Amino acid sequence: HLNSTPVTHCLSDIVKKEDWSDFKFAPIRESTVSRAMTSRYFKDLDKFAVSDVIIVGAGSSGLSAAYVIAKNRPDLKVCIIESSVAPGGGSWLGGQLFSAMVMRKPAHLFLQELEIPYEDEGDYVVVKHAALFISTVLSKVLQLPNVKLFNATCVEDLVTRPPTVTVAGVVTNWTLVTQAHGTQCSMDPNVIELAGYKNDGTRDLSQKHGVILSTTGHDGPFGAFCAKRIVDIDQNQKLGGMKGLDMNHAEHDVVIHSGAYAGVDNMYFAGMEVAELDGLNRMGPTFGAMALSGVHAAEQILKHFAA
Amino acid sequence: HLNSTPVTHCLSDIVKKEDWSDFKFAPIRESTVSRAMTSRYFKDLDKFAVSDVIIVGAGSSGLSAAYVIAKNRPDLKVCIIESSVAPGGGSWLGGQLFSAMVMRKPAHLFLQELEIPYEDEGDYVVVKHAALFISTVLSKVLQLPNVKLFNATCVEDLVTRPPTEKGEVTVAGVVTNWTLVTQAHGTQCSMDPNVIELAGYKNDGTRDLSQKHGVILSTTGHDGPFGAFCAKRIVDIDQNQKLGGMKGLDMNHAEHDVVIHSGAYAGVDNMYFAGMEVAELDGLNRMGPTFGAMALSGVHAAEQILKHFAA
Amino acid sequence: HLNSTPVTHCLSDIVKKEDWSDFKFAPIRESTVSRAMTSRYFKDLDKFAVSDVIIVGAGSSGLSAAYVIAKNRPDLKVCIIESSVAPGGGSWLGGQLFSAMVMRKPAHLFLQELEIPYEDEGDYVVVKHAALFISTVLSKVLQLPNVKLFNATCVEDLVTRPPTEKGEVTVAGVVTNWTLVTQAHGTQCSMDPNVIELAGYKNDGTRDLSQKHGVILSTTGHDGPFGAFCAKRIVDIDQNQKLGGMKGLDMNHAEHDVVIHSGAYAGVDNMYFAGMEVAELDGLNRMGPTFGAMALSGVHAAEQILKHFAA
Amino acid sequence: HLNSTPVTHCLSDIVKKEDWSDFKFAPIRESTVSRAMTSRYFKDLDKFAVSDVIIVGAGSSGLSAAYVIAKNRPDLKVCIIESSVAPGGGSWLGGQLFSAMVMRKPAHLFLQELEIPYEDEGDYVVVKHAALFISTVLSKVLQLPNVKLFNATCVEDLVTRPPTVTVAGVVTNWTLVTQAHGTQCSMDPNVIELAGYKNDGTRDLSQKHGVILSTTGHDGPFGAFCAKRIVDIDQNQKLGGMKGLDMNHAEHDVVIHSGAYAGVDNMYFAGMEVAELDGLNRMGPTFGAMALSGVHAAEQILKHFAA
Repeated sequence: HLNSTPVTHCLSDIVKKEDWSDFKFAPIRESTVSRAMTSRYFKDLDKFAVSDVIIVGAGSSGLSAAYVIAKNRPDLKVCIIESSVAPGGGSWLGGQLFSAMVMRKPAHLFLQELEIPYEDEGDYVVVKHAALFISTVLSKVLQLPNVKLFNATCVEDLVTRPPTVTVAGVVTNWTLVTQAHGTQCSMDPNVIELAGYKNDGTRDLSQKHGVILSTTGHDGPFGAFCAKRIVDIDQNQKLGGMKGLDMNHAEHDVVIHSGAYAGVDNMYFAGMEVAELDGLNRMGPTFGAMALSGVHAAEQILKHFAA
Repeated sequence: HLNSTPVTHCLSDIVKKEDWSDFKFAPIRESTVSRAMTSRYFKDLDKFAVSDVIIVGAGSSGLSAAYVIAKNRPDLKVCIIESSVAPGGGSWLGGQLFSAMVMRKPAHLFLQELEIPYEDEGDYVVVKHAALFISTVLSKVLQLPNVKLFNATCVEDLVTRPPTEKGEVTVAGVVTNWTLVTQAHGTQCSMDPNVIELAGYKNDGTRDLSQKHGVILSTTGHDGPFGAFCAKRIVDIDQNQKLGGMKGLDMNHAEHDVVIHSGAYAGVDNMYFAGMEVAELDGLNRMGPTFGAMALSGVHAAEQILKHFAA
Repeated sequence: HLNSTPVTHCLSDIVKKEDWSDFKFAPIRESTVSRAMTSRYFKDLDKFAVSDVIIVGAGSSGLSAAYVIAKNRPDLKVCIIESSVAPGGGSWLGGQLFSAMVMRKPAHLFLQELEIPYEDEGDYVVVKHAALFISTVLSKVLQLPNVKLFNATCVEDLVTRPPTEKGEVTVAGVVTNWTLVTQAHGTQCSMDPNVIELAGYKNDGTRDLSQKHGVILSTTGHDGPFGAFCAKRIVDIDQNQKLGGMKGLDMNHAEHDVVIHSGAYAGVDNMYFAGMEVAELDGLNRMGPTFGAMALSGVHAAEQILKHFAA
Repeated sequence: HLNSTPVTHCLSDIVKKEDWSDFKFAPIRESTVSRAMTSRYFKDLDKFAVSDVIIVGAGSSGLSAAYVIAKNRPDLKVCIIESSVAPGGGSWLGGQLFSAMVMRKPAHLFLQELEIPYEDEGDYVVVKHAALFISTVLSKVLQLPNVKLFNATCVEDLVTRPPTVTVAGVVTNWTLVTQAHGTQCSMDPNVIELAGYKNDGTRDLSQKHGVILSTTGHDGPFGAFCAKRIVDIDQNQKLGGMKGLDMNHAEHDVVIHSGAYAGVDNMYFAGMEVAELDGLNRMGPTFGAMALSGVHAAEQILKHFAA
């Protein structure tokens, strides 16, 4: 008998009729709803048109890095650009459409920080659904005051300045526009700029320069975007190409190699995009390196802004 | 001067080299990882092959109902089947790809329960990103001990028993497959489905009156590749029942009617509906980019389901 | 000897080097450009969230009506919603990809008003390219102070209120999205729509009798990915109203009947139609590659709308 | 009360019944309409089968150049070939499906010439809809006596003569034919020839040679067509490839580099096609360089024909 406790919910003391006939919403006008949404979105577009940190790709590595950066420095404008409608990338499932998420120690310390429960198996731990990890990190990241998630939005190119570096921003559009198609062309893009420039477009050496962190995963549909674009622009930079699966070497190397990119200033990488760029092994259905590679890139970025 | 505070993270005291050269994972072999995942998934398939509550569609209405049911009764096996890889349905955005989520009072009381922050505007409140609502409910629902999310899995039919107790259609489970299989035009066919059964039957397949019968709650919305799935399937089988068909947009009438009409379906026993699927079934107005009725319609269906299991 | 005249252009007196090496733009930063565009677009979305006239479809009939309405009443908020990136509909060509545009008299009087040149052939006149007609009307309409063109945006439903004043369907606005979203099979769903409201309602959503009610004019043609949109949606909601269905081609009867039948729709209040959508709704003949009825049907609808707003 | 002025339109004094029952068209026969259209189209195909200026692509740069050329020299046969049904290219919208069109000074002088209204913001001006710019230029260009717009028509190749140059015309088809597909093949093309040749196909050195201006935008679906084709034919000519976004450098360089192409005689370029050919930066949602690069190419072409 547990079936004898009371049925309780948020309206239990206000809705008294069995048929809910005494339920009512406060009244509304359709234009009030429209203006409430549009006003807030334009405020976001105005505020983040110059950003301190631009993160490309809201998968496990990008969101892990966003958490660490924003928690440490709540004053910094952190702009997260995600091409899909749903954020989270490949972290809604384990392998072969199965659920469980394996993370090798010491990645369990990140789970403890986020208060995510797990089963301890000795050298590794298991979160009972990959979806529990990614939804928890999302809930926490999005609550922060200067974080913005621009979902359904795709990076199409980089904003640059002349040689020796730099990146100076990203070129953006609705994903469905970029993926179009048969429709009348053109449909021009928008731009988001990094902190550090004057109104005449030149560098202000007195101001701390913004950074880009690319975490778009390995090569594919929208995959390894910033790695390929840097390699395309620069003749002496070549794409390593992701190698075969080897869990010991892949997870180690992805964590170690994450962070600042050597050939371009103010440019950072984490997650499987690093494996494409640097020619590292893949790891398949294990997730500790994705979280911890985000942690490593976040440390390097935070040190840049500390001065 | 926030820039003077320490750079700290979960590995700050164990990783001491600037270049992270002293970082190390514990060792592993590939088969250990495979077996860790497969063993747990087939334990889920075994355990939930008979379920107490089957929820079809993990959108705002379905997940809101899952929260209320599971929190109230942690003993019941609650099986959530979602066709997409990412759960959440239409709740990752507001309208026209914009972000803010408007909820009319008294839906703010549900946000207070979930500890979701909002801006109070008088007769309504605003959550700063729709994604904050849906990820918060997901995080809380999935932590519960007898809840399972079968994502990338679709419902393609109902399991039934013969007419009346009372009504034409009598529900006893759902017919399932990987979503990509159901959508697979047109490789070698067939690829047969699997089945998940409701509580209440003997090993010979007949009703066991000493057990409380399980229930289905369908929350598949009004549209998409599927959408209004269980509404259309009941209407198809039962020749004396037709789809009302969703009408034009009218927020005052839509939100009221969707909340009130949610719950038990008359004509089929042990069958419940919430969210925009109710508007398709009962011929109600739509509401567009406002979300209070989705959450509160899930709450109403959950109340009726919880009362079924109380006695 | 035209080849002896001077080569002159807008920069002839300021750019003096043969190689243009002394040419210079004023300096700029990328965020200045972004903010200049976004600030203006959200001002449009705020201002037109309540509109006096909503015109659905920017083809020859819709733009002709827009011209007459806005020129007569420059105070009214006229909101033009067009699904394609380029406005103009079927008026960029004549028939079979050929160019010339034939207009039967007295449609030449509309061309005279717009100062569009033509060849007089007696009972009809010819504009040398259909593209000259449509680009001229566009240039003039868009200059007007309270006209807004929302291109790349589609209407996917009607905003309604409950039956009779009098008739089954009562219009109060339109439901909108980016065209590419509405057509998006089959990414994560939902992606919710937005709404644009007609003048005449209080903040509690009820009719305000002290204000003139806004109107919708649908001019979406007979075909295409959408097409005859509002005709089909009214017919779908109202079970006692059916589509006439467009008949065979007959120029004498089609052009006459389309002009006369344009204007207020009986059965729905504050709802108007023009162009080939009228032929679908009322079961009229088609006319093919002749354009006088498209322009003049817009003029007739505009007269009826202007009379509504006069008192 | 503005609602008290009269309701007036072009038929107000001729249509007297409230129900429009006294409205009538002059009568017609279906074959009269058909013959009116076909006769005029064949006259165009006959007249422009030899042309003085062939402009490929009716976007902002191509139409701006057409305006300047035709206004200065109304005697020259200017043949505009556009693959889409609607001309205008990417100039129906600003960026990210938004409307406003930003043009940096001194591009405002071109707007003044065309009588297009704008908001002055100091170093730049704003046209309230990109659609107002492009429809105004279209209306004015099309009224000119020796200009022809062949829309729904695609350039598939160049007509050439043997090495040292030249281009001698273009190879054309309906766009839907070129894009086909599964249908029976072949469907052969047509040709449009440049002024300057004799009836035996050889150069007439006494006559002024026609020119091609290619303005097909940057690489894509139908993008950068003539740039790629020249590079394909010539082994020692390579495609620069468009670089990252940088508004200061892109707009300057696109204007300066527009005009005559160095490796081929009687060949000219403007707009974003120049950025692909010469490896220049892109500029995104700003439009001054498109108009003014058209102006520069027009100056060079007009000087060729002045003799």
